[PDB]
Amino acid sequence: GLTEEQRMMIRELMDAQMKTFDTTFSHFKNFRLPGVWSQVRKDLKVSLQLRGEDGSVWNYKPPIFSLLPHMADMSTYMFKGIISFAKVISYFRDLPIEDQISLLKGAAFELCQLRFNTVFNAETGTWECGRLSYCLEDLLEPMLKFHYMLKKLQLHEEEYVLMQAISLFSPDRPGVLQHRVVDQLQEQFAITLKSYIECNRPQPAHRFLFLKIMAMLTELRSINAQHTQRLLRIQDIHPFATPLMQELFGISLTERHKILHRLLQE
Ligand SMILES: Cc1nc2cc(-c3ccccc3)nn2c(-c2cc(F)c3c(c2C)CCCO3)c1[C@H](OC(C)(C)C)C(=O)O
Repeated sequence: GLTEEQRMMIRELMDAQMKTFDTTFSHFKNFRLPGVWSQVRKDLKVSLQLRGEDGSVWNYKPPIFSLLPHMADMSTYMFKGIISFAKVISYFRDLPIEDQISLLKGAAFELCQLRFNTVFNAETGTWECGRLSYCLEDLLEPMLKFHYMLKKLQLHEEEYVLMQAISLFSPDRPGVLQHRVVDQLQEQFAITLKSYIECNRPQPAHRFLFLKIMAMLTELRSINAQHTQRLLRIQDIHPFATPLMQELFGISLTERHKILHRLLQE
């Protein structure tokens, strides 16, 4: 029941996701591990499990700043995959390089959380990242509530990838010049998601699924703002961000974002 243009739009997004989402984290290598002012303290509860290909397990039970290098490496690895995702998309590729930088700076965290939700096991409170597992030791925390609520919707791969496109093509991110072009693209991804749900879901039980997804995207944008401000405060008193994170989080747009500009021309 989708139009031919809507099916091609989904095909292109699914192609891009398959090529750029390392779901088994088998290429996440050479990362740092935890070794063997007042607001930044409040700004900072999981165990890390590293399964060896031989059976052996290394587990890290936490006691603050000792997890930051590892998190910076995982985030940077995820952000590289999200930049590669946006590059594969023709609608993104045809935008001016400055608007490409602006959209990625605005959506990097949101797209990373959407991809992390696909590996989140809500029954065990664990993000299953291939041989790495981040297990909640223990709904009040907005980011946790978001992962539990999104997982509960039991979305298809197509719905997650349309959520990524809707979040990526946000016309109101700081620095966006082609507001009307990006707004038209976002509207067509949202209409495509709405049509996909009408055509593929048994009508009554999924009657408001599209609205629930759009509400989750609104909540995600709000959490993104809280995360960015928390990160800048931590970075200000204890530097940890990698050069790519510094560019994405704001720590002549092509001159200020040379790593991003290089990654986009590759
Ligand atoms: C609040 C917060 N506390 C902590 C704490 C530890 C941590 C990591 C290793 C050992 C001990 C503690 N990790 N960790 C993370 C964290 C970070 C990541 F990169 C990441 C993952 C998570 C859990 C899971 C998938 C792999 O990637 C977060 C936040 O994660 C969410 C937004 C909630 C997802 C965040 O992004 O700050």
